[PDB]
Amino acid sequence: RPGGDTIFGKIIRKEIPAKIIFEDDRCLAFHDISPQAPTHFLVIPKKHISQISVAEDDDESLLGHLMIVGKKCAADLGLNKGYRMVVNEGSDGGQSVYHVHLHVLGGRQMHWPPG
Amino acid sequence: GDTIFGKIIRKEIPAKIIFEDDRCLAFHDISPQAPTHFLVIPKKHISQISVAEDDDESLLGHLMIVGKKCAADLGLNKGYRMVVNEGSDGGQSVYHVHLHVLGGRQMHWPPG
Ligand SMILES: Nc1nc(=O)c2ncn([C@@H]3O[C@H](CSP(=O)(O)O)[C@@H](O)[C@H]3O)c2[nH]1
Ligand SMILES: [Cl-]
Repeated sequence: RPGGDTIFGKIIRKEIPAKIIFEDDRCLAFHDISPQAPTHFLVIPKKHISQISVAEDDDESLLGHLMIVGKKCAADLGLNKGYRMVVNEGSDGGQSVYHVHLHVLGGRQMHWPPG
Repeated sequence: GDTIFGKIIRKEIPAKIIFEDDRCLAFHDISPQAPTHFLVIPKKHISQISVAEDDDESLLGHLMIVGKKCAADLGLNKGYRMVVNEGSDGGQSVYHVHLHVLGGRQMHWPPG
C-alpha cells in the first residue's frame, strides 16, 4: 500500500472517499472535511513524507508543485480576492495528520496573526 | 514595481538576516507574531504566488526547504507554521512572494 496508512494515504488510494479537485502523478487536491473558510482545501503529495521537518533536499520540486497546484486550484475555484496557504509542522504547528499537506483557505478575509 | 523586500535583498536597508544563498534570503520579520517569526523570500521578483510560473516550482520548494532548515537552526524543535498570503483576502502585506515561518508558541486554529 503506497502512501502509507494515514487518512491521507488511504484517500490517495481511493480507500476512503474525498471530494477531489485535482489529481496528477505527484499530488492530490481535495476539500477539507472541517473547513475553516468558505473554501478550504488540501494539496498533498502522493509520496509519503511525514512532516516538512523531515523532507529531503530532493523533495524541493514536489513541495513547490504543491504550491503551484494550490494556486491553480484556487483560481479554478474562483478565489479571485486571494487566499492563504498554510503548512502545520509538529505540535506547535497544530499538525494532526503526519503526511505532508498544504492548506489553501479563501472566500473570506483572513486575519493576522495566522493563528 | 520595487518593494521594501527588494531593498532588503539589495542590502539598501537593514534586516536581521538568518540565511542567504544565490536565489533566496531569510530574515526575521520586523513585526513578529510569534517568539520566532522569519521570512524566506526568492531573489527573483515574483509579485505573488498566483502569478508564479511552472518553471518556478523548484524555487518555491527551495523556500520551504530553506525555511525548515532555518527553523531547525533557530531551535524550533516543537514545530512551527509556514504561511504564504495571496491578495487582499489572504492579507498579503508586500507584493513580493514570501514564506512566513512562525513558532516558539502554540499556533492556533483557524490560521486567521
Ligand atoms: N477531506 C478530509 N477527509 C478526512 O478524512 C480528514 N481528516 C482530517 N482532515 C483535515 O486535515 C487537517 C488535519 S489537521 P493538520 O495536520 O493540517 O494541522 C484538518 O484540517 C482536517 O479537517 C480531513 N479532510
Ligand atoms: Cl503577507
